[PDB]
Amino acid sequence: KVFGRCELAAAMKRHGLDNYRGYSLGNWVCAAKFESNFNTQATNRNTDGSTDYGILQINSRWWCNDGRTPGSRNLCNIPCSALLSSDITASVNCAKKIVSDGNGMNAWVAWRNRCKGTDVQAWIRGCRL
Repeated sequence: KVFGRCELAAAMKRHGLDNYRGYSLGNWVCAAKFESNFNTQATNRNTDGSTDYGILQINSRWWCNDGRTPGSRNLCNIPCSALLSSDITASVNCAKKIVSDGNGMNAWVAWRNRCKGTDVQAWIRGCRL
């Protein structure tokens, strides 16, 4: 499923991401825009053999099992395919673990490079939240 901007913001707010670990909703919408273009089915293979999955491009090296990333961990205790669902619950629950692990949203390269330090509230303006 390809989310609309405000549709995703409302879904993320419902799932508790607004101000989660101090990150306002616009941060999460911005990260999703640039990681996956709001597409829950996005996958991208990395140069380390891991793959990034879903709307927040969560990586199989650490966070989910895809059966083809040898020596990897599965810290969210989910198959990576669960991260491609139209239901974003699994992605959000896993993202909450990632953002809590010490480095905040710097875990998402696109957030660091394209959202951090910008007017991220723009990503939720005009939405009825």
